[PDB]
Amino acid sequence: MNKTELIKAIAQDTELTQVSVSKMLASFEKITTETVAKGDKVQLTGFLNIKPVARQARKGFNPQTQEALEIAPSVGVSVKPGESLKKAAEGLKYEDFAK
Amino acid sequence: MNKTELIKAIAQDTELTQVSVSKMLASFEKITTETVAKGDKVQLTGFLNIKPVARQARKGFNPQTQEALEIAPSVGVSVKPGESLKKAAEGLKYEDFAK
Repeated sequence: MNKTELIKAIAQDTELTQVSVSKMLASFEKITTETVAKGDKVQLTGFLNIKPVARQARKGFNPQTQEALEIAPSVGVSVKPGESLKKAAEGLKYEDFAK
Repeated sequence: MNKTELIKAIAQDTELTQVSVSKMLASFEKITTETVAKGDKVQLTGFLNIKPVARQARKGFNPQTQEALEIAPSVGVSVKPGESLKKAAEGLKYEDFAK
């Protein structure tokens, strides 16, 4: 789902075994966190075009998810991949997608 | 930009030198293709949550309406990263998003 997914996956080529792969996971935490915080705006080999946002300290969810929402340390990230990924989604889970 | 970004940046810890990362680039082509195509629905260790949006629509009625009719190889990958990436976006994009 997460560590199983890409520590296994990418170890197939790079990350060959436990030591290389384990670096990779702890190294993508470092790939972005530098970017998102200051350098957020990015494109990553047709795999990750990062474009995030805040919305400051409004703090006041609603009248339901008790005094909350995710608003005081920014808001989230909005990202677009494609090209490679794009051609992929074409034909394999897709006939359930247009009907 | 694409190659220079990943190869150097992520090589700092994992991807030691050209051999290591270089596998990781040609392999990220092989990381998604499987998923995006059929398994598109996915989360990437709190980095990349994939979810496709198929949209071409065109079977092939005849050389007339425009060879098409109904549903086709359709897609552009839509992705939302997670609280870890935007946890970093609580700093500097956090700020000037404001206006």
